[PDB]
Amino acid sequence: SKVVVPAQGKKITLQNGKLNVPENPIIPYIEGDGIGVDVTPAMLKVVDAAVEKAYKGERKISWMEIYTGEKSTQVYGQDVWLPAETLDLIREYRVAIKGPLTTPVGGGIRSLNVALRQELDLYICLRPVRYYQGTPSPVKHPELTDMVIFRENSEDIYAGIEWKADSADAEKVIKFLREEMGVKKIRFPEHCGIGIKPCSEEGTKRLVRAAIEYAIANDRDSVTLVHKGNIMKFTEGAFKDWGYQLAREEFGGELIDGGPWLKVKNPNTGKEIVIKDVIADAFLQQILLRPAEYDVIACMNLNGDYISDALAAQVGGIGIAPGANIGDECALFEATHGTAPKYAGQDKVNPGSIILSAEMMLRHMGWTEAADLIVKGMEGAINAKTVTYDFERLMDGAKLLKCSEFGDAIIENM
Amino acid sequence: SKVVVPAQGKKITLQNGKLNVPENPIIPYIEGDGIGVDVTPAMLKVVDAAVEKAYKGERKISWMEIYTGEKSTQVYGQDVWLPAETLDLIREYRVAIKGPLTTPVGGGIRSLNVALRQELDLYICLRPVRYYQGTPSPVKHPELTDMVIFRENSEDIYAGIEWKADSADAEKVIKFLREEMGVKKIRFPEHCGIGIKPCSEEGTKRLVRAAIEYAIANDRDSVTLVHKGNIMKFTEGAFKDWGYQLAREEFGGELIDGGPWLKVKNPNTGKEIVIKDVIADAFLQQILLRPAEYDVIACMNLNGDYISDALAAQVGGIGIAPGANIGDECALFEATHGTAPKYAGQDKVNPGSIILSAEMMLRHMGWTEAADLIVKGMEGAINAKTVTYDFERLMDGAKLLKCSEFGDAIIENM
Repeated sequence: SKVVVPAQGKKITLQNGKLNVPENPIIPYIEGDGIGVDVTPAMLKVVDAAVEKAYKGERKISWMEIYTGEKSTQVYGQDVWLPAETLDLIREYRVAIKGPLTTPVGGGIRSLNVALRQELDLYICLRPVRYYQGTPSPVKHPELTDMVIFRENSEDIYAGIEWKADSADAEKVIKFLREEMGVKKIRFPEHCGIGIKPCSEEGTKRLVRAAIEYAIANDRDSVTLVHKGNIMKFTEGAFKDWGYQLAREEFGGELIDGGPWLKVKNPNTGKEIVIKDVIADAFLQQILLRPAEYDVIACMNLNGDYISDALAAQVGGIGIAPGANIGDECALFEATHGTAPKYAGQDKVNPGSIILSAEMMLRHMGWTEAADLIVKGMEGAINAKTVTYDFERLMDGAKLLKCSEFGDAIIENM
Repeated sequence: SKVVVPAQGKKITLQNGKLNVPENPIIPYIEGDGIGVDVTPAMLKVVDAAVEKAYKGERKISWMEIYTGEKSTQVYGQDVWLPAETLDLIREYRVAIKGPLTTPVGGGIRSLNVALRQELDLYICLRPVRYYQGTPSPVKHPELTDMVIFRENSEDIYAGIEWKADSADAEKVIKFLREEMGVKKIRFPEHCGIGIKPCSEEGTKRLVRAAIEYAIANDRDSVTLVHKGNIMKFTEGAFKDWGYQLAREEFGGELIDGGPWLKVKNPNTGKEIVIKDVIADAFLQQILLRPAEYDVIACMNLNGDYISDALAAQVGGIGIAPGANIGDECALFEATHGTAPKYAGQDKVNPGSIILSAEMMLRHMGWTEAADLIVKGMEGAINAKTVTYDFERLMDGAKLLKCSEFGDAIIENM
């Protein structure tokens, strides 16, 4: 209604499980609040340059701006933080990309990022972390990290089912838990907030199936289920058992020695994919001490949030970490950092996260060549030490570039 | 009943908030399963040697063995994993120390470590992590880490309130949540496990008060509340607000600029202690990228579990990390690693965690001199590169010692 759909351009189509991408697809993008005003222009420019270079003018993206966050209230009115048509348009055009979003406080509004994922049922949050040679890192061997995270997006504590301490609601569930359920283990029932953590079988098997399928398609070495099941047995422990069960029932997993680890034979390359599990808190140690042991990771919503952030700091990537939210009917690629309002408009932050989520975008569309051109550009600009302030502070011998100029440095290195 | 209380020795006494430690106190110790059979002998010997050296024979601990875990079933019968008298004896003698515990699967038994903390209401899990010069680390600057973790022990998801998917119980709470509470946000209500996360005001203020008091007593620079309150508002977000409120109402905190950070004036040294907060997943990044910015940490049960493990890997300490569980009536010091059954009885693992929790033990008893002798011994043995297999693999020029011999190396360096 306030979005202008491009005169030229065609919708991507879902022809049962498969995308049918035209040569001039329309892609919805949400600019983002804060530094989204700096990073999104940079990404629109390097994606245009890479599809221009790969396909010699034969292909072109017709970018269509849609609204969420603070910019949505300036277009549609002070109270509409998430217009209903953003959800219809992402559904409709199948793939979109977004910058960082501001969720406000004071207004009872929950995370607009979790709202998009739940509302569109984008149950996979895919976070790949690899090291780009030459980025400053706090660890001695960042090059040993190349993992791909499959974090469940629709359930867990992250779903937002919770009640305030002293509310009538919380009082009512606490009464139901103590009286009807007989729980004796709430230490202080008065002035007590209560949160609900759900974990279902369909919820964990649709995520784990995607993780093993990803490992077969890209012949990765292993899928590691990480969970805190020795303490949360019926949610996190259920997730590890349902995960193992799916690798046995649908991928023909077999015990290695006397378990619990399984072997899945990659029907394409013939190699064995170890399916294993590790408790989440020892895993937060293993990624620092033994990162080469791990590769595809499957976990619940909260743990995946912690694992992705911890990994991304290790490979010097807090500002170049890409991410995607994939459901069955559409996909939403995104800058994984926040809006950083201090720097907003100054053209200085790293455009690296949203540029690398755009290469994940291009790859999902089957435009593999344009996507390989962006990572070639990325590795060249970083290797050239022609870098943005966050990388330059930690480097010696680096040239400092603005956000838009690092965009150009990626195109020069293509 | 099967414990032999020492002929010599006197109980420590609680004379309202203060311990009155005799010269020959009786200390309960639980040996632990697995490698507890290797580490506990090493610790009994270096603590004896340090109180012998500090007080020249004037003082002596009368060690009294008590039982939990696998060893308890061999003393009291196959079914008693936690005898009721262990709880009475820890209560009674006030301070105890323990090795690693085996909790069994198949028997519906929840964590024996969480059972001791809940049953004795030891609401503080105190985890100090500092770097000992010369221990191998995966990070470039381990020496910038010196933090003290105050993890809440009695509430959160870690309390164990949960129901199995498809049980009558879970079905009943899911029906109550959808029908009576009107929750529309459980994506898959069928075959769904459910866990409860409680956070109360008394629960978070007794923990945070201990954290600020610790920072005043040891003139630390700051107390950082870490929480995931932007998504769990009424449990994790309640914890940050109740924390800030307590620093204002009881420690006379004042805004720095326009908040939200507070300043507390240390009534003893006159210095200002910054009270601040950071979201838990950006904090998992900040500890790797900016560790010198942080010092006393206060957090809920699960996050403290992750933060302690992540920190302890960074300072090369997965096998030398000390820990304590402190309530108002007693305290239980402990080896923070697991039972490692593979190595059990071979005398090779690092005795470092239980030895450093024994120095925390000695310090709590007011036996400061004996405790300073143990850390002097520790730093000397590590610096001497006269080290155990876990440190030696990662070092060049190290002598490899068995577990008992590293005990002797700590005494030699005293």
